[PDB]
Amino acid sequence: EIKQAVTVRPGMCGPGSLFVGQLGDWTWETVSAQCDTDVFAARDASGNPTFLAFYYFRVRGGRELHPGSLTFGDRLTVTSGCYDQGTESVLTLHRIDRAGSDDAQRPLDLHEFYERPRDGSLYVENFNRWVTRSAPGSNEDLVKSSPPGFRNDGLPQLPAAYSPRAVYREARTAHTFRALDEPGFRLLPDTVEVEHPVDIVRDVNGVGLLYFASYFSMVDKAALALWRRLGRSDRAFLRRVVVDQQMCYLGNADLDSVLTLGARVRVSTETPGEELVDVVISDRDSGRVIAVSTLHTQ
Amino acid sequence: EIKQAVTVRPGMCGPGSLFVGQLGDWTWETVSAQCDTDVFAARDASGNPTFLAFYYFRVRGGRELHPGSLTFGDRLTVTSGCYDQGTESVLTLHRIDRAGSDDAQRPLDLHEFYERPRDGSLYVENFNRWVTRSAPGSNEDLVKSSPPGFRNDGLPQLPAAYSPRAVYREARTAHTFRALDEPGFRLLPDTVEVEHPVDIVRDVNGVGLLYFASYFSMVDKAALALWRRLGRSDRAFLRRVVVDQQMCYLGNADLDSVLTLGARVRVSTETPGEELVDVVISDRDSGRVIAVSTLHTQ
Ligand SMILES: [Cl-]
Ligand SMILES: [Cl-]
Repeated sequence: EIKQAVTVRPGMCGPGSLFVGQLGDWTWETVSAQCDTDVFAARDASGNPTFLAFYYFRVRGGRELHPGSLTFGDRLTVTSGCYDQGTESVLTLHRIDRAGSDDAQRPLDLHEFYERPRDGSLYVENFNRWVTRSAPGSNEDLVKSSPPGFRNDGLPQLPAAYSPRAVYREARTAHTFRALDEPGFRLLPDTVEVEHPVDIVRDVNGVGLLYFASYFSMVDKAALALWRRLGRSDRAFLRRVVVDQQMCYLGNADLDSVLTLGARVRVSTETPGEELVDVVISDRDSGRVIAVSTLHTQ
Repeated sequence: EIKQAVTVRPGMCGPGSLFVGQLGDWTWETVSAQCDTDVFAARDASGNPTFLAFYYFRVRGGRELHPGSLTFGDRLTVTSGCYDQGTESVLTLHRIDRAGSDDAQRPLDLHEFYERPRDGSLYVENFNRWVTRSAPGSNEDLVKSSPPGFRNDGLPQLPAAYSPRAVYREARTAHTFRALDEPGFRLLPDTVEVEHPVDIVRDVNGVGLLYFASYFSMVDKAALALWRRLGRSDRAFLRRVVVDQQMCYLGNADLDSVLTLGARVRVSTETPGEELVDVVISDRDSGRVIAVSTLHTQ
């Protein structure tokens, strides 16, 4: 496992997608270190660039520590490592604690991540799958790969129960990561449906796909539209606390697409100001759901 | 001076502002290392957070190497160091070469940066000034500072001719970094003027100011509007080569501002497809020009 001391920089915090962007770069580094392949320059046998695409992404914090807690110069301890998911994919976990936290030097513990998460630590799960394009300049119909050098044989095992697959399968079906039958919540009747042309000035990565962190900005763009429709103020929006968020990346899209962003919310009937917001990103033209996200806020 | 081996990551390339975002984080690190102060957590004697704000920013490359050249997994060598600009500000330079480039291990050379820049290296100049807010939650009327611990006494001297001040003074007056009387260019008659409400989902940093790299996205948003008005295609826009770009940050803005982005272009009468594009960002409500940028493209 990889432990690092991190002081929070402008390029990894704030109300945008910079933190999630840093998290994914750490993911690519941690896999490179544990899987004997340079993930950044990865190509298949043929010479085709192969990308370790984000597929399932979770960030879980709490009141004591969440992404909105991080400010310039915060001292953090980050512990990272991969878990075996076979030859075509890999799960990467990252734990973040405030430096000099009680027990901050803890090693990665699957039981802690999946069943006993502590208020005051941030837990990150990135389930990634190697992909290539099926055709130059197309971002649709990407094809599963495994770069020749990729080695999952050194990695620790994950037990069947902690499988990200069961998690994301259920989310693609239900369009939420939190079952509608969860007790202690009531749906609100206002929803929103926003058109979003791909933003080529902002949304595009260095290999001409939609950048994984842009999905989090698109999701927040929908949350904002629904926030506003509820009457609420730009100001209180920036005060929103996100204690948990899950994202499934079902597809990418060509750079001329017009996407649709739909959002709904359930309000706690147990705690005031606790809310579960569901966002679905569709590419209506290809009949594809390309993303689903649930956000647990306060 | 600080030399690093860098492999290009998703979080520092592409047609957005991720490269400039990485450049500024390197700036804050390099000053922290050469000036005996933790720039990330900097505060004045009073306890007030003090920010090493970007004020003048230049990225100069060329055909052989420019920001659009960088792709995932590119091996680079980066050399960084600061130069004395007194007690309230500091100039940071970064040179970027392809790793195993001829002479890539070169030390920083002011003569090379300012008068003999080589095709095949990227030269970055960041002139930064320490500032604090004048009032909580206000992004206007920021006030000059120097964190108690800041030390410029170890740093190398810059000769009067290489002064970023003369450069940026002239740009605030002329609204371009390339004098209108430059021979070998003809102005085009199409210009554009776009309204841009501050984007709170994207544009905001972890201390609630407009993030310095967002200015580059706002500038590109104006370049795009003018690009399109010239008839041109989203596709050719992504093929634009930027061989040089300068930015002056005259102010910040409150998070409810509606900004105006104006753009014009001069076409080479010496080379086809060589163009100089000028963008001015105004906050009409406060009567303030907050940014000016010139881009030399191909
Ligand atoms: Cl990406
Ligand atoms: Cl900033």
